[PDB]
Amino acid sequence: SEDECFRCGDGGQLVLCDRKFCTKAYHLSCLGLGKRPFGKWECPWHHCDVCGKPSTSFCHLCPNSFCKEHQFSCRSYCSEH
Ligand code: NA
Ligand SMILES: [Zn+2]
Ligand SMILES: [Zn+2]
Ligand SMILES: [Zn+2]
Ligand SMILES: [Zn+2]
Repeated sequence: SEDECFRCGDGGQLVLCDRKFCTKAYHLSCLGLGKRPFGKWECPWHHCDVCGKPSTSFCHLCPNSFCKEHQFSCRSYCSEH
């Protein structure tokens, strides 16, 4: 479990991803949630930043990722870095 939000980089009160082997953690506000998830929750690294479909290409520095239809510099990283 990472100790800093994968979206914003800072620490504090973080929620953890339930996908198998995902160590990524997030603030609620950085995800657009007001309360902790109420069942199995998968974090945004796993789904396309455009359409929400399962992602195939992944930023290693933040949860931006894209599916085949919508997919970066070089580990690969997106614009924010
Ligand atoms: Na994503
Ligand atoms: Zn955050
Ligand atoms: Zn995850
Ligand atoms: Zn997509
Ligand atoms: Zn990124």
